[PDB]
Amino acid sequence: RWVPVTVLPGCVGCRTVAALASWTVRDVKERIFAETGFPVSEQRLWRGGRELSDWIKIGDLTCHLFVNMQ
Repeated sequence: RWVPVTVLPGCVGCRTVAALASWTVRDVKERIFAETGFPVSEQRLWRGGRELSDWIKIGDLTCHLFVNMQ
């Protein structure tokens, strides 16, 4: 059985947030903005090589969630 293993060379500036399943992607962005001052409008969340639309619920994605902000 296959298990894809992503190795992070260190994890500087990595941030972990406590989402509920009922949150959406836009919800995460808002949470990120509230904590870093990094504008929601400029955030692009990606998960395994695909960008995540604002309206996707987080619970629909799952279990530790990893999203890349590119």
